[PDB]
Amino acid sequence: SRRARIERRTRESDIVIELDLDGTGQVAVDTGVPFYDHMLTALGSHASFDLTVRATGDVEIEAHHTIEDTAIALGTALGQALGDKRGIRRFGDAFIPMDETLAHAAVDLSGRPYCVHTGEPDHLQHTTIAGSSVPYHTVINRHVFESLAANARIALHVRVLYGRDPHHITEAQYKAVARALRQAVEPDPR
Amino acid sequence: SRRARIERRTRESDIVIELDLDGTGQVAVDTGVPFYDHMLTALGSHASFDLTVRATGDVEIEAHHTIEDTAIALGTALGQALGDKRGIRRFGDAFIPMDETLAHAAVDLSGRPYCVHTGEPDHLQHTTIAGSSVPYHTVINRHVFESLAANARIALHVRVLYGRDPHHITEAQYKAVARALRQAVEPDPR
Amino acid sequence: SRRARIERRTRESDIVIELDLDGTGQVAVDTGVPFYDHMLTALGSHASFDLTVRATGDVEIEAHHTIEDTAIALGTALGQALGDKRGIRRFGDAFIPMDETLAHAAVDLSGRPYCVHTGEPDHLQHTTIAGSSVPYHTVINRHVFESLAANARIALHVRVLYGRDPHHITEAQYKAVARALRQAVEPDPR
Amino acid sequence: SRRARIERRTRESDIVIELDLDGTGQVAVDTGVPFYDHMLTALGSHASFDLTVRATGDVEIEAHHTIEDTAIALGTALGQALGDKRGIRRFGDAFIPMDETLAHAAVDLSGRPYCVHTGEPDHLQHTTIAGSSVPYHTVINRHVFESLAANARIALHVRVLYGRDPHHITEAQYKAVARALRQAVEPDPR
Amino acid sequence: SRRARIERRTRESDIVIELDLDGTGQVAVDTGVPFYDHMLTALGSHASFDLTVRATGDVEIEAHHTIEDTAIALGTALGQALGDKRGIRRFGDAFIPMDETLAHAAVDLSGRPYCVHTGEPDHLQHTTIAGSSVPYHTVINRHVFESLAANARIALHVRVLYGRDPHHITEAQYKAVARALRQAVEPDPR
Amino acid sequence: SRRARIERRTRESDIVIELDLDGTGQVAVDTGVPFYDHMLTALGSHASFDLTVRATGDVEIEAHHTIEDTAIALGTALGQALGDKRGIRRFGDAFIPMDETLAHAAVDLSGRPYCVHTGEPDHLQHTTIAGSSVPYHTVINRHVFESLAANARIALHVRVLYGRDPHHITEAQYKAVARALRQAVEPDPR
Ligand SMILES: [Mn+2]
Ligand SMILES: [Mn+2]
Ligand SMILES: [Mn+2]
Ligand SMILES: [Mn+2]
Ligand SMILES: [Mn+2]
Ligand SMILES: [Mn+2]
Ligand SMILES: [Mn+2]
Ligand SMILES: [Mn+2]
Ligand SMILES: [Mn+2]
Ligand SMILES: [Mn+2]
Ligand SMILES: [Mn+2]
Ligand SMILES: [Mn+2]
Repeated sequence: SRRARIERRTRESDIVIELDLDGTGQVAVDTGVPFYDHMLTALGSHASFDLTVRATGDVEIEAHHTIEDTAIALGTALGQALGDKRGIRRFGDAFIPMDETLAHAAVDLSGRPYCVHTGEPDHLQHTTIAGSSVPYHTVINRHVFESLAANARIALHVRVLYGRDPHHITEAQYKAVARALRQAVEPDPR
Repeated sequence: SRRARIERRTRESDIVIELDLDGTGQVAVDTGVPFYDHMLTALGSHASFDLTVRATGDVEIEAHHTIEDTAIALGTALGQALGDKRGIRRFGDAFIPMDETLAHAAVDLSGRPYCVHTGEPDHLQHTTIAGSSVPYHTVINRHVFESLAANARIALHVRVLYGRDPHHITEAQYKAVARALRQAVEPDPR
Repeated sequence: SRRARIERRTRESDIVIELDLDGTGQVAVDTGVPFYDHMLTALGSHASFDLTVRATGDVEIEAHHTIEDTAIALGTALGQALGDKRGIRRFGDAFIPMDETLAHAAVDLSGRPYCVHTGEPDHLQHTTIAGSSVPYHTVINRHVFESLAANARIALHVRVLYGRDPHHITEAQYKAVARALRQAVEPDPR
Repeated sequence: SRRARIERRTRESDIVIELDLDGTGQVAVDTGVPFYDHMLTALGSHASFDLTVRATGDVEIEAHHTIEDTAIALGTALGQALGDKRGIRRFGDAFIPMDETLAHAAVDLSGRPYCVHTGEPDHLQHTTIAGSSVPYHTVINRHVFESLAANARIALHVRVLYGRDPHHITEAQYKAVARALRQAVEPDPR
Repeated sequence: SRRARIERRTRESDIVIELDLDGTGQVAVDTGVPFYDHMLTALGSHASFDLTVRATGDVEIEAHHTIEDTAIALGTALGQALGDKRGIRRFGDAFIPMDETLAHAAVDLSGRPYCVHTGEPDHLQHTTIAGSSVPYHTVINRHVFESLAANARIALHVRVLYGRDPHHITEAQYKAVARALRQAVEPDPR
Repeated sequence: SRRARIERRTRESDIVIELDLDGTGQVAVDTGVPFYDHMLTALGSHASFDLTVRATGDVEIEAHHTIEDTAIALGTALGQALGDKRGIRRFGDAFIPMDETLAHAAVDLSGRPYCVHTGEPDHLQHTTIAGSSVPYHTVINRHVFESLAANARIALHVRVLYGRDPHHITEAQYKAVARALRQAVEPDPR
């Protein structure tokens, strides 16, 4: 019903997005950045979407360009899948507790592209989440949410109430956005 | 089912209110204060009420008296339309993002008349929203919410988390109250 | 018994005042400044005077001159109506609660022209109460009380204990002065 | 002439109130909370009312519910006994010195339900007045005055200027409210 | 009806006091301290007493002893003239504006001997009011009020809200006490 | 469907718990601590559970041990009644306004045992809620929530935004937890 397929070819990266809003959590994400894949899987699963992401980018330089472009394309796909935004709840928020972390996101679908991101500890501006592959810098979370809000043309407010672990803080923010989106896109029985 | 018609004649103003809780957003407000009309239209529409307001007051002096009396009558009408408050959710809250502003309202219908209003910037105590007609002073928002809570005999907590524009701050507060009321008045399937 | 009719013609404004101290609250005020009319009606009614005010002034410039001249003439009329001030209580004070505002005024009729005005919030020096007509600037309240005390040759002390709304603060100050005057002008049964 | 009988049955407590405004200090209070009985006796006696209070509540849990419900019913009874509030002074205040304590209360009967309570020392938020029976927590004084003002639909301002002993502070507040009410309900010879 | 004659002979001074509570302001005071005579005349006149004071003391040393003893005897006389304190208002307060000064006194006749004196500027602890005779030190005002309250066995609270001139501050305090006493000693028509 | 019966015998206390998640608010609690009974009744009723609690403990020493053990057993029962936690919403939050108090609780059922408790005033660490029986010390609220979260193996975040009365603060916290649990245990229609 509300589906979107977006292909975005640039110099930096080549992205393909497939999104269905009325899904069941069938998610398959591959971007070359493992932690970003983990986060997008959470975003897709907790929002009850159907999400397929195939991204190829210059991960030798760093993940910034791929992550940015993927977020832009995902935002575009979401905005297109919303369509006219007729007969939906249009307002959603969610608190996500993750151990010692509490995050909150509030969305307004009909509202104009705006993004406020507050509350993250100052040490998250130089934190890196690294494994066996391309690392993820937590200074990019604001960039990701801003890109998604700007390209979906929605109002997104993400707050971290408190939290210590950077993994938990990031994951909670993504889940909060996912659940706010899920609530906002539901049909309104009024 | 849950309807209320309130007529309030005083020296200062003459108010007529018609309210149905189980409505579809059919709103018609005329008070002689255009911005207050805008705000009441938002309140009625976002709460999914049926709201007709006809108010005549001494707008040559200022809008204070008309706005106060309208809020009192609207609160009375809401309280009467609730009736015994049997088999309703009784608890509602809503976050309303409006660009850079985030507002929150939480209600308790069965709770005794109480109103807490916090978070508004200090510059909103002397701000005026003015057009081609009778202006609206933002120092009256607290008065309006207090009057409505005191005459509906409900607990109303309105918070502004952050925000800059006075128009956005006011409009977000009214929408937050509307959506909290809407959630609180729904029948409880338990 | 204790009546006064004062006509004051100046370049700026033309004022006529009729005052009876032993009245019943028969008040008719017209100055071209609606909020000032409201305040003078409160002053006359809460002091149980008979008060007729007809004022014509240069309201195109601003209300300052008309308000100042009216206050001077009213003070003159009050002072003349007191006469010799023989066999009256001579001391009066009143607390006036108005919602969140608490004001207090204390008078000494036999005392020499003095006016102390304290307690008003700093934001009242640039606040405007505006409707559909000539606006009222709250920085003029001190001017009004000083003019009345200086021309009635009485001691007037007006205090605002606490308060937020400028309308309430102003109205409470006028009512406090009215009730203090009312108590002070009563005959002393001793 | 101005009498009221209020019976309020709830889950928590069962209250009966009998009040006459034009009384002579005939007071009989029994609530199961001895100190609250002492305070209500002072309230009734110093206001020159006729007051009969019979209250049964869950004092095994704590006195909060009984005290709250009694205050609500007393406020209702007072409001009903006032009636139309025609030809009364409508404004009353009283200073009550009690040893080292000075309290003040100011009322406005015609004014809308409002309660401001200021000045109490911070140590009164965790103070207990205890004897041989159910204790009295002084954090409930604000609750009591708010309940009475909210249910009588009057403006009540209670201030503690200074004071040390919690018994004296509480007793002075109750006496100040009683004397302010007494002055406010008198007929106005004007 | 309520009269008192007190003779107090000590080493330091010899005092005679004649007081009638139901008087008309017939005052004759002679203590050898002119300013103290002025203050006692104000106290007697503004309280509508009949007051005769004849005091002889060691004014060569200083006025302290004479002033103290006179205040003690006056307090004793007042306490005796009150008698059983049956059927009187028992509570009185008064604000006294005197130019730039505002003083307040509140009394409780039935209350136990207590005196609180607050608000006087710090420069009044070393100020002298001097003329052609024995000077008056303003550090004695607290002593005088304490002596009167302690010997009348009443509760006396005297506050100076604001003020600059020591003459005005002292005179306002005495007048405030006088008017509070006057109000408190009146019969209660209830 | 989702029921649990837990019997916990220790040296300190003997507890029996019966819990059904799909209930209608049929609550019967008896622990020997009246205020704790009140709080557990609120917890059971506002969560729409069926809750039977029979607790016998050493209330002669203090309520700590009984309250702690009851909370542990209740947490165990809840955790067992959840079972595999399959097909439930798994995330719930609730704002509870109670007069001047605003509390918030957010839960994550699948999340690992964690408890964050913030926002309570510092005076609640030495406050006692006492009636005619064993008193309740408010320093135990954190203990109770921690015990329940630790034994239910859920993530519980309880915040007090603002509040003055200790009774209201405690009651609001319990109701917030109840409503968050209620929302979290509902089946997910996705
Ligand atoms: Mn970038
Ligand atoms: Mn993870
Ligand atoms: Mn108002
Ligand atoms: Mn707008
Ligand atoms: Mn001027
Ligand atoms: Mn007005
Ligand atoms: Mn309560
Ligand atoms: Mn006592
Ligand atoms: Mn001495
Ligand atoms: Mn003098
Ligand atoms: Mn323990
Ligand atoms: Mn309770």
